[PDB]
Amino acid sequence: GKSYPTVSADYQKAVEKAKKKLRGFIAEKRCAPLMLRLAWHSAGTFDKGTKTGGPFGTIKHPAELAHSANNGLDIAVRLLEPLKAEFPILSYADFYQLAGVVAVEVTGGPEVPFHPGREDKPEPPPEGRLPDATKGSDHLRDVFGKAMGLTDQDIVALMGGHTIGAAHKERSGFEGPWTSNPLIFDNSYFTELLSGEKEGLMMLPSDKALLSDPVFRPLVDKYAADEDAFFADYAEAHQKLSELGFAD
Ligand code: HEM
Ligand SMILES: [K+]
Repeated sequence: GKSYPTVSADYQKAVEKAKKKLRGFIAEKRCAPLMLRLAWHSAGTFDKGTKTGGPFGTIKHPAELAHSANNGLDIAVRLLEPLKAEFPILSYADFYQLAGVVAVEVTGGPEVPFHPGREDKPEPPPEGRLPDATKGSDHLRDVFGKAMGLTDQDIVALMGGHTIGAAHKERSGFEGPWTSNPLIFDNSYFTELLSGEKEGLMMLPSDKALLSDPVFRPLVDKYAADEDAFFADYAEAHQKLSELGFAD
């Protein structure tokens, strides 16, 4: 039930020009994974029952960057600040979600539809809504389902975002990439999850919880066998995530 707001022609022109500048900047800086993490941690605080949190620009606030789950995302905010200043008409909320969409595209992933119009909100949500990497399937459903309002399919598809990037012992404490090509958006996260622990690669307990759940596991198997189906479900889930609490 989405009803996207009207924005001026000047706003739309800035969206299009920022999208191109973000492509070049994110590719040059090699920061696609960090920008995807920034957009996801912006959006993933949404609570459907209270309509609080969500992708409304609050992740730039020092109070929210200080949340433990956001360790290292101040690097991403600082990286984007000069470019954001070239587009004063855009909300921070739209700019960070656009950066996440671009991060997926420039690494070869699907083209996630983007609609402008998010307004920046004044207060960050309370800490503690983002998922815990040491927990399992029940926790995943509490966070993605009971709070955000996403489906079990969305959970598995979105966790394929770990197909790009790595953990860092100085940030979360976990260390290493999920896949052998961590700047290439493909279905290798599911390939590695199924194949078992390879040396040099890393999987979180929350990743491994997908394998034993009766709903998540068929989805893992489908995405490992069919990258096209992963790309379709990923783009659907990323769009929903980026629009939580927005336009209904
Ligand atoms: C659902 C449970 C999830 C958990 C428990 C989780 C946890 C983590 C952790 C612990 C890290 C390592 C941070 C660090 O040490 O640098 C990380 C990185 C990352 N996460 Fe997730 N995450 C989840 C879902 C997602 C989703 C839904 C997305 C996006 C669609 C995502 C995108 C990323 C990316 C791209 C990185 C790599 C960042 C980099 O390379 O600097 N994650 N995640
Ligand atoms: K990959």
